[PDB]
Amino acid sequence: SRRRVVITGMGMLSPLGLDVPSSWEGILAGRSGIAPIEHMDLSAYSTRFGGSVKGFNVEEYLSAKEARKLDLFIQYGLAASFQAVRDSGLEVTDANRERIGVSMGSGIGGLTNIENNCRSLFEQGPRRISPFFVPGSIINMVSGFLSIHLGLQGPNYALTTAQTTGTHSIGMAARNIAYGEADVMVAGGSEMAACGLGLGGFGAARALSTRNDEPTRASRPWDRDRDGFVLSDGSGALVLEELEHARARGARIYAELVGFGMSGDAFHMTAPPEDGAGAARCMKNALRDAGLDPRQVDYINAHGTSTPAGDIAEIAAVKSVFGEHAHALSMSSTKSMTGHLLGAAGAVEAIFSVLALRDQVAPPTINLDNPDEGCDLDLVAHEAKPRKIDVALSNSFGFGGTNGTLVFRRFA
Amino acid sequence: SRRRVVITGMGMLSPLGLDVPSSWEGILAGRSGIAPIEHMDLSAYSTRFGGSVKGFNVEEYLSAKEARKLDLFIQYGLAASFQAVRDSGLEVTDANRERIGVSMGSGIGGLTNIENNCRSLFEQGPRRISPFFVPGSIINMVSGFLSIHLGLQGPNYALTTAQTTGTHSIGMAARNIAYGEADVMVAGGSEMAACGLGLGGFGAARALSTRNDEPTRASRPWDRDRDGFVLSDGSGALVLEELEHARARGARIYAELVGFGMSGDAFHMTAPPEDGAGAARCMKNALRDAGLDPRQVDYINAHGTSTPAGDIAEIAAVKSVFGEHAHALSMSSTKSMTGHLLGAAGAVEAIFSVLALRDQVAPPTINLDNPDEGCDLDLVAHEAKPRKIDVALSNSFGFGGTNGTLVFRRFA
Ligand SMILES: CC(C)NC(=O)c1cc[nH]n1
Ligand SMILES: CC(C)NC(=O)c1cc[nH]n1
Repeated sequence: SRRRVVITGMGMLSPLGLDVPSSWEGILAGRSGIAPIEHMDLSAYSTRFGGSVKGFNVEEYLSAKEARKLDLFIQYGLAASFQAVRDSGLEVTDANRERIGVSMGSGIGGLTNIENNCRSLFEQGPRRISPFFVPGSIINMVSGFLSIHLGLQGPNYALTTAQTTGTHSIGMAARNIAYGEADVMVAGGSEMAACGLGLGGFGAARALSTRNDEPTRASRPWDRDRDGFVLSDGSGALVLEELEHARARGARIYAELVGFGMSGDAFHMTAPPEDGAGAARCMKNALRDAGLDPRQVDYINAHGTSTPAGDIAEIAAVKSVFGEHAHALSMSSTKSMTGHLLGAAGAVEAIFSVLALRDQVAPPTINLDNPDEGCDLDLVAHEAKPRKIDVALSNSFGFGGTNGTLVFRRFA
Repeated sequence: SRRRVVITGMGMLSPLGLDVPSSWEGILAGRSGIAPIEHMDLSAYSTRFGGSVKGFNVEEYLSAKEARKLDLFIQYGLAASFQAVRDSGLEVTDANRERIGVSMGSGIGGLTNIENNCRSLFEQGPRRISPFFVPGSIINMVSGFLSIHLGLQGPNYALTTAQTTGTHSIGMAARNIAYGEADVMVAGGSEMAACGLGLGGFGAARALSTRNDEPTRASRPWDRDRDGFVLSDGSGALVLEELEHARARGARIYAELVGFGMSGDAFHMTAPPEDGAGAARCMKNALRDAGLDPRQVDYINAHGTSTPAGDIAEIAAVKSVFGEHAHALSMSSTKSMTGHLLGAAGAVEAIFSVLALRDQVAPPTINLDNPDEGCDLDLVAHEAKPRKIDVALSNSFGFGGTNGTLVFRRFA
């Protein structure tokens, strides 16, 4: 019968920092992680900026020998997983290794590595493809490599649900524990899609902000002058743990994961319905799953991508789910500062949602200079807002019309 | 407690045929789907053959315009999904669409699309990349497009667990129904990695058979002369349905899904442990999940990839799990005929496992001319074997040491 699930460990790379604390200081201070991209020549691209992980040192985590075999998205996912597991204090043993699994996901996976090997194939021939091309590129190898390094023999898998990946990964890892398939899961996601194919592909769809002359002002969720999302890189990992297992070992508990919702829009490959009907169904699933009155919700970490259609669909969903209480809760998009980490978006934002509960503060939506038509909720414009937060909700929406909601609350 | 899950519809593209009954007919006749790959210059490649889908007409499923937007792996997934829903006779309504979801996965995803867009990018620059590049290439677009086409609003997600994807997708979909998160799921996997990157990538790891002179003899699981797996394309989809929901509408029930096991080897990125310790844990997990004794298992659809270490690990794992029953069960690799569909291997092999139950026949392991050291089990060499099958197992073991086992039982 269904067991309770708590957060005992968290880990992160983001455009704001190489761990959770540094990233969170940037969030509360309203700092942008967005800058012109330096790792490649983007002069032929319509977008030349994004949220890069600055100063990442893989040799804090892995031998340069192993690191060389792995796409940056895998390196990013391992760094976050390693932080989270260390932050948990949990020791892996023969007694518990079978009860500890991993679900670290990615939207796109090893596009950089696949691009570079594609260049080798075309310019030179097949004999120049890396022997590590497959194991070093495919999405399941964050889970695989983490399991190999730490000796985790529990459920081992990976989701790929586009910009929903991080939220789905965390939610389904909670269900693993809830239903007794595991007692501990490392769950979240990682993304590094800032290669020619990534920036070019989102560019070809005209989905990206082209504000190249003011990158820190580009991500402006619900602002009338928004012109698409800002592509960002990194990773979020959480240690999910059955409550009694956590209590037994005297774990520090950040918060409890009480609710998880999924829905499909069944609307469009890439566009949300204007009314946010699928997002509404998802949040209602998650709130019923948590046994909550919707009026208990204090803070929503929005998907808030800074696209015209996405941002307004989200307001519509929140107003429909929460009615008059829509005017009392605080909703913000930390994508205003981090940009959009795609498959890792739900993972870092799940961590921001927990830290909102720990510190009792709503992170700001920066750059919200002129809220758009109907964007008249508390969106925590410009500055972090100290306030009572017992229940925090984190929304993700993706291509395919795939929706995820996580519900966290304070644990005493 | 837990609801019961039955299979009411199945769909497939394989190297043996463009649907289930044509594929199954090839399986029971010991026909190979393996041949030199056409319309592709493989001169510089160490492997020149594989299992291609022959004569696929996407316009039986999609308009030419909608098909142009999607990678072959997505077209194949949609084909199997539409076949499976049609085969189930399910009628989607406003009263049930929120209870019907999709989990169709891929191991490798849109390599063919990535390859063709790399060609444009390198030669001409980013502005020649297709606008549909991203949504037409990401793994969750089979679930996405299927949900949009049929109006499915239930759980919408995609697994990517390398060669374990199909097994994990079906297993976790069965969980959704068992624990009341959905009443129906479409689950399975699709793959098309017979591009330069798939043949080249696997080729660079020397993981592939190079028997270019005799492509039909290349896949020879447990034969002393095997020299690696054969890369194959296609898809499997199953309609999973709660038992009472299936009985109420008078659905035709092929079989019951009674058990699902997961484990991680936590051993190596590409290599199984010699004793198959992880595959043994996963099979034990699956049997415990089913409430079944190892003695009650009659038929195993092996992973049986035709790799040196993989084949021998699976013999050890079966001997370990099944003790004095290990010789009484029949175990075959249908990969001897189909080759290895990677992420779709588990989907098509779940369907073959279900059909073994319907038809009371163990599919052959063809090319098993000289069993290797220790390969002394009933591996159904050369020809199909009619026999009593009440309980059938399907195993998948994948890169990162991720393992899946499905347990199916006759339903009467
Ligand atoms: C990512 C796209 C497909 N969807 C949204 O932005 C969205 C916002 C509210 N509901 N859905
Ligand atoms: C695909 C690799 C990682 N593993 C196997 O083939 C295998 C065989 C027995 N256990 N695992």
